[PDB]
Amino acid sequence: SHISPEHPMLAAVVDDLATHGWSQQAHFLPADLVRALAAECRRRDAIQWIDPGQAEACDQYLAAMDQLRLAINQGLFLGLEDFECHFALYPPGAFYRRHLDRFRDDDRRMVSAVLYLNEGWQPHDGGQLRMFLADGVEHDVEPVAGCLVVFLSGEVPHEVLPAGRERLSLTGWFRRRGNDP
Ligand SMILES: O=C(O)CNC(=O)C(=O)O
Ligand SMILES: [Mn+2]
Repeated sequence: SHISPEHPMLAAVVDDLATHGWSQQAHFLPADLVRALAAECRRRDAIQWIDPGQAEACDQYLAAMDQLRLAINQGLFLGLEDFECHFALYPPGAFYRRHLDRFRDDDRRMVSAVLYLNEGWQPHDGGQLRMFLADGVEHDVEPVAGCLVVFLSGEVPHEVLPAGRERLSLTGWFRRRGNDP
């Protein structure tokens, strides 16, 4: 597909990355597309990297993230060559311990981006992404449908607290070429 879904202005995501190292955007994509992505997530659960030509919903997600790639390059000069992503479905009780996405070891992943897909999430459900920001500040993100979180991979440690219900997301990374051919 060649359709490009509606999304809020990317300039704000880029300014946030520059100023704070991270950005969060509610309703990043229209609700019908987010639901279609939730559906594809469940379909795949029943690593499958996502590429154009696999499903309509995914094609539209990639088109938007490609726009975000070009916007990031423009504003922050990162030389990002591509975006890789895949679905993730955490069973109730699953958690992800504190970690950094990019090690100090040349890792090509420069910027992380997670799109959440869960309708009707409540705080009793847990499952927040917890981000460890500068100055010892912590920030929880509830994995609410349509919510996009973007951050610098080498900079923001983060974890996922266990949820009481299936937790759906689309997780990815913008990458540089890197020094190894
Ligand atoms: O799903 C989330 O919110 C967090 N995901 C990750 O930290 C990851 O896949 O590396
Ligand atoms: Mn991570």
